[PDB]
Amino acid sequence: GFAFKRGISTPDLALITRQLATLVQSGMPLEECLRAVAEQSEKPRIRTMLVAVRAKVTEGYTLSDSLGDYPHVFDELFRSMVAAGEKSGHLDSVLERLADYAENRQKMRSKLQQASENLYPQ
Ligand SMILES: [Ca+2]
Repeated sequence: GFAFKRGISTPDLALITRQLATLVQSGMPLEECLRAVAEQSEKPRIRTMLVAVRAKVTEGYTLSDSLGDYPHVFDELFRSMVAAGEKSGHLDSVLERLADYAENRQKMRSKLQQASENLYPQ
């Protein structure tokens, strides 16, 4: 009974984290923010995931706890940061920090991937 799951692409994580941060900072309810990010996704799997995260949130779970249903997508640091914002009343600010982080991660990582590819078939 071995299982294996992969997360999402670094740009896909950057997009959904930016969108969530944007919506939460505009003052819309968290559950409605999760709905909009899901409904705006081009990726069926991400829609399904965020529907599922939202479903746990509506059943009373914190965002951090709900994201822990997808540990292969949101790592311990990401979830820890969310948990910190929620425990402290600064989810809005932590999501902004997570969105900036994920964006810079995507950019840096994409560069390396591209440079690797560039040099290889040179
Ligand atoms: Ca920023």
